[PDB]
Amino acid sequence: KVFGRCELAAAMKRHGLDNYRGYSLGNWVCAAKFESNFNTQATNRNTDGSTDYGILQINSRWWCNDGRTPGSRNLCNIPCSALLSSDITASVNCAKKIVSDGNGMNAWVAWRNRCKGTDVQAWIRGCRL
Ligand SMILES: [Cl-]
Ligand SMILES: [Cl-]
Repeated sequence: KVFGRCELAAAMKRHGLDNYRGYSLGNWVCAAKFESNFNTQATNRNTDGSTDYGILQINSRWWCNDGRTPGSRNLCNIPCSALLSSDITASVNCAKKIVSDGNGMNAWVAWRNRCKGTDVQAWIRGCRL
């Protein structure tokens, strides 16, 4: 599923990501835009052999099992395919674990390089939330 910007903002806020661990909603929408272009089916191989999955490009080295990543912890206890569903619950629940583990949203490379320090609240402007 390719989400609309405001459609994704509303789903993220329903799951409680708005100001989760201090990160306002626009941070999460900005991160999803540049990680996946709002596409739940997005998959991208990483240089280290792992793969990133779903709307928030969650990585198979630590967080989900895809059966082909060597160092694979599966800390969210899910198959990586679960992160590709039209329902974003699994991705949100796993992202909450990731963002609570020390470096916050810096775990998302696209967030650090393209959202951090910018006007992230632009990503929810015009949305009825
Ligand atoms: Cl929209
Ligand atoms: Cl992509």
